[PDB]
Amino acid sequence: KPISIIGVPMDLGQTRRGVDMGPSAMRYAGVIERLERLHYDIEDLGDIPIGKAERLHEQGDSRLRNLKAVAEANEKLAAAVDQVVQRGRFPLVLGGDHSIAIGTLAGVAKHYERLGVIWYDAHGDVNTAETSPSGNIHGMPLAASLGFGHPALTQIGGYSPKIKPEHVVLIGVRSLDEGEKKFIREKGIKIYTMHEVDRLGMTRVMEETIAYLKERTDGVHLSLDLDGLDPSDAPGVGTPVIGGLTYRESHLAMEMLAEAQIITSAEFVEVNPILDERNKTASVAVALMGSLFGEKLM
Amino acid sequence: KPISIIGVPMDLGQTRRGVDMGPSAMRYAGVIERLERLHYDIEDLGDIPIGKAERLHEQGDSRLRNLKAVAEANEKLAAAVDQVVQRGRFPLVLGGDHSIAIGTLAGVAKHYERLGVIWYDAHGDVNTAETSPSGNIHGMPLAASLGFGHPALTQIGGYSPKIKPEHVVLIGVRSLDEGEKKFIREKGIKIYTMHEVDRLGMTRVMEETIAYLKERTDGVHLSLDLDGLDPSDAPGVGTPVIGGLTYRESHLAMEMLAEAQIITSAEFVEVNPILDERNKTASVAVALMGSLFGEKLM
Amino acid sequence: KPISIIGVPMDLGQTRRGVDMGPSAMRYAGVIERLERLHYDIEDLGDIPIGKAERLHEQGDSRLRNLKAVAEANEKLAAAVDQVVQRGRFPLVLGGDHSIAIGTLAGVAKHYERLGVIWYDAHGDVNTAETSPSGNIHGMPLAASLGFGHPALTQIGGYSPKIKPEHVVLIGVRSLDEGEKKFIREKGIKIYTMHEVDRLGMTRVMEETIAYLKERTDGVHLSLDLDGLDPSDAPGVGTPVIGGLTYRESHLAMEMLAEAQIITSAEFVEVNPILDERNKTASVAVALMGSLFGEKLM
Ligand SMILES: NCCC[C@H](N)C(=O)O
Ligand SMILES: NCCC[C@H](N)C(=O)O
Ligand SMILES: NCCC[C@H](N)C(=O)O
Ligand SMILES: [Mn+2]
Ligand SMILES: [Mn+2]
Ligand SMILES: [Mn+2]
Ligand SMILES: [Mn+2]
Ligand SMILES: [Mn+2]
Ligand SMILES: [Mn+2]
Repeated sequence: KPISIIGVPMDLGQTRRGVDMGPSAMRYAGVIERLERLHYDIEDLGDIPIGKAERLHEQGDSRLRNLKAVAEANEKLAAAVDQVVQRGRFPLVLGGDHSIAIGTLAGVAKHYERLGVIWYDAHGDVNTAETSPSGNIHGMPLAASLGFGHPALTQIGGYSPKIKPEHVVLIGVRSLDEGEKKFIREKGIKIYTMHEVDRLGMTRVMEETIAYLKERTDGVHLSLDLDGLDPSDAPGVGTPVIGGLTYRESHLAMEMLAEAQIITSAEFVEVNPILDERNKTASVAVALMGSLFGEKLM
Repeated sequence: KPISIIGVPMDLGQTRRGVDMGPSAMRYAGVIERLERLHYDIEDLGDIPIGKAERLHEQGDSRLRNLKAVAEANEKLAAAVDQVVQRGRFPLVLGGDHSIAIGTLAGVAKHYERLGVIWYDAHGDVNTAETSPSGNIHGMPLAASLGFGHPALTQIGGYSPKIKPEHVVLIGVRSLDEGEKKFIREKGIKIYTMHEVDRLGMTRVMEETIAYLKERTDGVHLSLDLDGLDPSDAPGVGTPVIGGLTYRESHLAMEMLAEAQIITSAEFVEVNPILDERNKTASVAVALMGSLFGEKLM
Repeated sequence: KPISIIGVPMDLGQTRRGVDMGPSAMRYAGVIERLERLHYDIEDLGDIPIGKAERLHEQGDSRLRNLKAVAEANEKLAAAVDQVVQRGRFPLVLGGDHSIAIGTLAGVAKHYERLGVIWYDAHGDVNTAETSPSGNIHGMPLAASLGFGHPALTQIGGYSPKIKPEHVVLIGVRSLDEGEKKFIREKGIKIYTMHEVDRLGMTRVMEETIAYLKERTDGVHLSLDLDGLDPSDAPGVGTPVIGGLTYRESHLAMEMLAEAQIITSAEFVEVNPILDERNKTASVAVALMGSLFGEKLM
């Protein structure tokens, strides 16, 4: 299936500037060339125009920083993504902080009876204005897409929820706020924290993950946050957490998903060139994209 | 069985100068002392005299750079190695780029009904003048040993092929040229790329490898290319490839081979002091040799 | 009946290179011109694409050299010949070593209830992998067509055998392997060695041959190997044998066949320009073809 790249230069979902440079950092890391080599009909639809956020002061919720700019950008993203899917193409969204997942899922989900989600991340991203300790919207996209949160975020695309909790699998988690641990526990979301990764091994985690979703979804969206990898492998992220997944574990995961042929959409987020070591993180993202799309060693 | 060390100061198999210093770097990294401690009768036969290759433009060799010099040095190596085996000693060859495998296997194979080969490397080294993208002979030793390539290389020692495809096991591969992928596929060579190492685990890979060769060979030659380890573990190599085997995985491999008692000859190649970090790579090689030769933690 | 020429530039059936130049040597010798003069609707379908054999050391059995390439080439030939017959034309096949008879007979035989065969040769070509003293497939086409040999050769065309031993007549034989003498003896194949040609005379041998086949077949294929003539008359052959048939004996034979009107298909093989004296052998072939197709002195 032909691919369509959409860049979302977003940084309003959090506070470290530079994550808005992720789309071009990955383009510069050679994402087009990489995918063209795999004989893909790759197309670059450019970037979603993001508006500058109103200053905190006259702005409404500190528990929902930059809500309007974030909500509007995601509206545009949802539309762009919706059209790509309608055109029969695979939407590959490049971020940008994780709050863009709200728009990506808003444009994809409407097209599936039961869309599953693989949330590759160090965080759960299931906070609300009530549970969020930062007010950073990049820490709320999964909950908002599950129908939990401010209507400005939950109603993107004119419908909700975008997905069901039983159709979500979290991988590489190692930093959850108390409210989030409770949310995960109660909504019954499937999750493999680093303990399970260390205990079971990435192979078993991926096998179980793929089998689980394949048995109850009709499309799977890969929401890959680069901070899911160890800061040593992916240094250029705004909210890094030590003791993460390795470069190899990430490739195996992508390779196993490629093989499974279950990934119907994807987004690579949180790449921040301004916090990286010579574009290393964008590079990792591009390599991981290659594996996801079927690149093989043999 | 007594060991005989033969240094092969070869760099004509590729383009990065310095890999000819590999033999002395490893000697300086303490190869003799290491092996003597395991109570071996270790002997150092010095180095094979390598002649400088004539100008590429003057002698015909571009898809086969330095063919004359590489072919003759390997002739000498073949003889030296043949004699060591005849004397009832184990030939431990220190390189030198990987093209020296052509001479080592040329002197060992004639002594075995079915010699097996474990090719520990990031590459397959199964290119021919036709498939080679570089013209570097260090990327052709395995194919040449299997009887595929220029006669100047396939006929070293007055016979061919030195080994059969079904008796070869590649491990750690993560960079194969298209022609090579096809070669491996068609010749039916057993291979464990990094995907299999990540998926199955080094223990499994080594168990399967040892059992496979043990069931159908009468001797096994270990051709260990230091670039099979990750560049962070083995930085001093001319053609590094990221996402490689770890220091520990390599020690386990060597430890399990020692245990199986199947390795009848070996060569440690691609050590280049001029691209290393304080002889780190020669050091890893020496350590790995200690394990191979039975060194144990307990 | 219109004629259709099909060149089969094959030399994989034996070891002397050059016999693949036979088709063009005969064309240059003027085969088209010769036949057009007899007012035939002659058509050249070009040549069958022949692949390059795989390395001898990687081949399955040394008693069946180049089996794959020889088997595949014969598959294409059988198809080409089959179609010619279907179009109501006479297939005239130009070789190429004698292994091509396997393809020719595979395309013709299916169209007859009882196809007879006249094998004009110094050899019997009835060897198998077991009885072959050379491993050369050009020494096995008759046996394989009789259904005896490797399935790769006996099953060309999807059926077997192509002919019955009682419908075969050998002429000019003077070099048979022991296994072959036994085969001919036991399968009860009719044969006129040079002893019979010297004792009875070519006229009697032909009279007897034509009457024998005419009484029990519905079509006769002429498999004329140029080495059936004496090396003085036909020097350009890879496996010459002295004391063969003369130029005149061969013309008489062709003249008596034309008269008999029994030949429904034919092939002229083993012409090798690289072992000839100024295209002398291709020239004899062409002349012989002229007589076969009715050319007369008066
Ligand atoms: N996307 C990262 C979210 C970080 C943190 N758990 C928060 O809610 O602020
Ligand atoms: N020994 C390294 C070889 C690398 C590459 N396949 C080449 O043939 O150039
Ligand atoms: N077509 C020539 C055959 C020669 C010999 N009888 C052989 O089997 O090699
Ligand atoms: Mn996230
Ligand atoms: Mn994260
Ligand atoms: Mn190598
Ligand atoms: Mn290598
Ligand atoms: Mn013959
Ligand atoms: Mn003959």
